Amino acid sequence: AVFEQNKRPKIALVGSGMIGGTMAFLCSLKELGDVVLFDVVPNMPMGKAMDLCHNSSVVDNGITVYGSNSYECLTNADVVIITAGITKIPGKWSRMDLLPVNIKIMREVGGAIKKYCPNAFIINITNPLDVMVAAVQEAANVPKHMICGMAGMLDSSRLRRMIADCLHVSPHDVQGMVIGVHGDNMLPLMRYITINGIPIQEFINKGLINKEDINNIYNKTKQAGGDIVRLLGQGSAYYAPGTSAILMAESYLKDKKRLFVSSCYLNGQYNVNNHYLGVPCIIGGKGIEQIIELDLNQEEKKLLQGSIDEVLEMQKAIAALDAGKLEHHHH
Amino acid sequence: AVFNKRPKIALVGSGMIGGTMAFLCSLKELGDVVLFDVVPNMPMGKAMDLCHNSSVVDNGITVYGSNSYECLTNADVVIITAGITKWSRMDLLPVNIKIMREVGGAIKKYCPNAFIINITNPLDVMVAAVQEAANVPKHMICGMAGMLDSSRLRRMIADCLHVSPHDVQGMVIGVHGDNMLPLMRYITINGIPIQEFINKGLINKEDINNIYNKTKQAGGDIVRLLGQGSAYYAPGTSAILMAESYLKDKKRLFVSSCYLNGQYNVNNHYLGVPCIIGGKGIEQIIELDLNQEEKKLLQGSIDEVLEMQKAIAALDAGKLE
Ligand SMILES: NC(=O)C1=CN([C@@H]2O[C@H](COP(=O)(O)OP(=O)(O)OC[C@H]3O[C@@H](n4cnc5c(N)ncnc54)[C@H](O)[C@@H]3O)[C@@H](O)[C@H]2O)C=CC1
Ligand SMILES: OC[C@H]1O[C@H](O)[C@H](O)[C@@H](O)[C@@H]1O
Ligand SMILES: OC[C@H]1O[C@H](O)[C@H](O)[C@@H](O)[C@@H]1O
Repeated sequence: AVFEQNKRPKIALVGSGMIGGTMAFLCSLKELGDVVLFDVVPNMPMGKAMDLCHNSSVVDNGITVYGSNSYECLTNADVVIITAGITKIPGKWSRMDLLPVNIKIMREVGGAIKKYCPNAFIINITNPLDVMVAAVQEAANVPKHMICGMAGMLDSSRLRRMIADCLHVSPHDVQGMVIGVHGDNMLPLMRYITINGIPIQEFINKGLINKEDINNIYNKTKQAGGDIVRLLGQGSAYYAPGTSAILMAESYLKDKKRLFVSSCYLNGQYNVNNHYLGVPCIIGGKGIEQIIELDLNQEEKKLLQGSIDEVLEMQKAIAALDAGKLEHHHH
Repeated sequence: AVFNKRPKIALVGSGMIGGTMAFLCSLKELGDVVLFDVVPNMPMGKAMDLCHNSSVVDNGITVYGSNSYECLTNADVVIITAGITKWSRMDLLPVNIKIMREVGGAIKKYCPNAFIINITNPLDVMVAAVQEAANVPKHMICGMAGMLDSSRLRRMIADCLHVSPHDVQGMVIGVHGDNMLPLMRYITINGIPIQEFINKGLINKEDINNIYNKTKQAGGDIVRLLGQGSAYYAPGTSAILMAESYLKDKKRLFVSSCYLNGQYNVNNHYLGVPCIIGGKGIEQIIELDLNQEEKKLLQGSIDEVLEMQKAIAALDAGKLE
């Protein structure tokens, strides 16, 4: 137990790499709560925590960030945000080349949650997002409404930024959603884009944006993650992903009831049967408080089935792995 | 050029500290940002991520990435983190001075009215190189280190006394290095001298001496724990708060490396000293009434500045050219 007892929320970051550090920085700056940076790399999270305790002093608050290499640091966590995983193959892009490895990490993490903080609200980030969140849930056995995956907020923010830059309006007033799988089949819902509730079609008809811009933004949204990977040279995005996850955690901690496209457990909704998918939901002090079911048209249902199939395809790969079908002995 | 009403902040160097400061500009809505670096592509990747971040937090702050010094055009503030870094590696200083003079030349050409903050050590050497090539007023350029060191001192006193860091005043002056001087006599708790807390038994002199040493050892402690790299969160935020004080004419007091013309018995060199940063740059340099022991300790930093200037001149004059 690292969290010294006090009034503040206790935020446990399982994974202290690029995104974990970003999120700890945000907690310090926002005075959101005390933080533990947990990692398997020895001492590295203690170095970042020390830097971030200094940062709190820079901005005149006493938020404490702890570093830990022990799962027992999860004791009394109110929120757990997971970025744990192996993210590069030794010797040398897809959100799936390391699934066999990271599925096992997700199950150690889930078991740690079950043991040390079974009542926490859990946000997963580790890719492939929609099946990794399920792996955590099964190992942790937390209620379905107390766990989700961060992806839609990030994908939606990229759609919204591009519309905003095109129209010269604040992103504050661009409503936009990307649903489905956090992957190649992600579905930017171009029909549901609004400018302060005004359908984007009205702006199309006025000549403020044209159908070519719309089509390019649809494509660029799906490509944004890979575009960032290519430019960075090493690793993937971490600023916008960390802030997206932290806003979701803040909505839970302060009962804001804000709406986030998040990977949620569905049984019935969206033609999804007992697995996760990026859909609009409401996050408040009771966890996932509402799942909103859009009135998608036939074309959109067709596109969304591409996302659902991508998730199902991944479930079967995981079934095969767990069943031992993909390996054999020397003999 | 890459840059309206918003302030424009140029970040020369797009490593972790540079990205941290760009992130702060997005979160605080402080101004539009350009991440400059000599590496291709990487600053554009970070800028793309940060443009998405602005939208995550519902604002339109724009971060650009560039490999051309022309991106400094119309910058209101320039924060420099460029340079090559690692016994003694003074052999790297000539190339870093070359880099600094390239930046200063770009400043002279593209944003001569900017307020300039340098983070790359040794600050007296590197700040001067920029200033001389840029030909900017001495009150419009400084180095960041004192704010970082002081924030570390303040944090440790705060943790010991169980009071908010908001209410711990503390300063670390001199040269950022093994001769930095935490002024333990000037520590106050909302203006109350720390000695009153010593006499009352709330903190003892063993605690004080330990904190004096830990403040000097903090940067290396972090390096040792990280394995890779060094601190960048508190350093980045320290620099941005100095830039914000200039941009909003806040007149906040920071220990910064300022050009001295006789204060602290220093002439024509930069040293970490308390100063006031406002809309006119370095508006005031505060001269502390240091006692005898403190001036003696401060002399270690002053000797370090002067010894380093001599060594640099020796290396340059030894070049076959
Ligand atoms: N929309 C989304 O969901 C997005 C997801 N991501 C994903 O987030 C994940 C993390 O990204 P980064 O932070 O950049 O990677 P990173 O490699 O910087 O950090 C991952 C950390 O997890 C640690 N780790 C490994 N096993 C662990 C365990 N059992 N417990 C705790 N920590 C453990 C590693 O030591 C490493 O420090 C990746 O899978 C990445 O693909 C990235 C961007 C967006
Ligand atoms: O991007 C071009 C088109 O692609 C998809 O089919 C979307 O449903 C449509 O709204 C979009 O305009
Ligand atoms: O500033 C003078 C300092 O000298 C030494 O470091 C002592 O440990 C410290 O207590 C004293 O204040």
